[PDB]
Amino acid sequence: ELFTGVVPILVELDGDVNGHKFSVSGEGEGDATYGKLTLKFICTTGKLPVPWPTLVTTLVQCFSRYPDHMKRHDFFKSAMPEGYVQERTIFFKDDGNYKTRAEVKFEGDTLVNRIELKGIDFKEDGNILGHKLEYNYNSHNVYIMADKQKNGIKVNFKIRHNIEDGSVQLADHYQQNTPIGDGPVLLPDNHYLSTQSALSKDPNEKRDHMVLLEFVTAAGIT
Amino acid sequence: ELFTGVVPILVELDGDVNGHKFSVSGEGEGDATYGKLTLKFICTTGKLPVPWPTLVTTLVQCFSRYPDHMKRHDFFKSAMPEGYVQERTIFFKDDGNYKTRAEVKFEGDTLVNRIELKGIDFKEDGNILGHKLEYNYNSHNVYIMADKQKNGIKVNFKIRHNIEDGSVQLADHYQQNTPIGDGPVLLPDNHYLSTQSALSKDPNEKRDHMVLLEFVTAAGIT
Repeated sequence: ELFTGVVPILVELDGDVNGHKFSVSGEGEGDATYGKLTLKFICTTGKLPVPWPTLVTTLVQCFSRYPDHMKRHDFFKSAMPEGYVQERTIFFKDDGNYKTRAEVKFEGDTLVNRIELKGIDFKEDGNILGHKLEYNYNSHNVYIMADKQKNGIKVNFKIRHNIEDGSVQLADHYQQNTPIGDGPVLLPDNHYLSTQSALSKDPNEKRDHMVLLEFVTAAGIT
Repeated sequence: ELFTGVVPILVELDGDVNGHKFSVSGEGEGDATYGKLTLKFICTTGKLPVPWPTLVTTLVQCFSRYPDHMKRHDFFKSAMPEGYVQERTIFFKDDGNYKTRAEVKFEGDTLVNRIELKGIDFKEDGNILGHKLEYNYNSHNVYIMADKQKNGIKVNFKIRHNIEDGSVQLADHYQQNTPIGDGPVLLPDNHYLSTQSALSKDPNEKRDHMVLLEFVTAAGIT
């Protein structure tokens, strides 16, 4: 019943990529019934030092639509409201890597995603710091498996970012989610989330920002 | 001033792929100010014989957001309200092809897209008739150039459809748009539309349908 209607979402990120510090604030709404998300982010420290598309996966999988027959595999919602911790190591092929740690939980009636990100070893002339990424996103499947020892799940997937010249920059994701609370949680059978994302800009917004629409549905179990 | 706010959209398609006839009805709204589209389609003849993603490009580029400095290259809107004719030959790599003809124009206050589609040479066991396509969409650039002789434009692009096994089915698009009215129109310099699309399902809808969200912005001119 926490995810029954539209839920307000607040996101906050503090990062450092190669010595450059920035912060991002975001606000939106989620509807797990449709598996839809609408979020708007603003770089609150000026201009974002890395391309916006690279932060999409870091900037709330509890909003996925789990079909009724897959209800018992919803680790994300089952960990609420105490929330869970999401950690990732994102490896950019032939470039650097982001290490992130986030706590996602309810604070009042709002679902909050608080993140700290550290990126290192990025090439000054690569696609990321060189800003050679198109402002768009492709569709990917997010694989999930239970990590029983940790009372959580382990997730893995690969994102393909389109580069301006027509090629593609791969970003390998290694994710780990563990609950914040001390009680039992729902450990899933292997399945994946079919995720799709669309980026745009609010034509009236003067600040550096990204408008994100995302649809996510679980699949893989019959 | 036709595209000043949210405009209602009505789409209608009659098709035949390899001898199988079907019809699709769709309704939605467009906002050229944001370059956003929300459409909902229903197969009115039962189950769609081909995968929904293959019909996305066929099922209204006048809704693209043209930045102010690119205003004079908007062939699409400049052809309204008399509308224009859009014709395509879509070649599915190692498979068959769709040939489509559509008239897009205003009928009252609604923007109508009426299409006839014919597909042939499809392989019974290929990705299309075999339905091996994931229900999702990637981001692509739609290239545009003027066809002065025809008082229209010529468009070309390639769509990459994700196949369930992890590979990709390419679909080559060759497009031609000519005005329906007899007056002057705006012929653009070469530019492209950055197009992004997201597909979902209305969990309450019993009929075979596709919910489509699409964002389009013109770029390529400085």
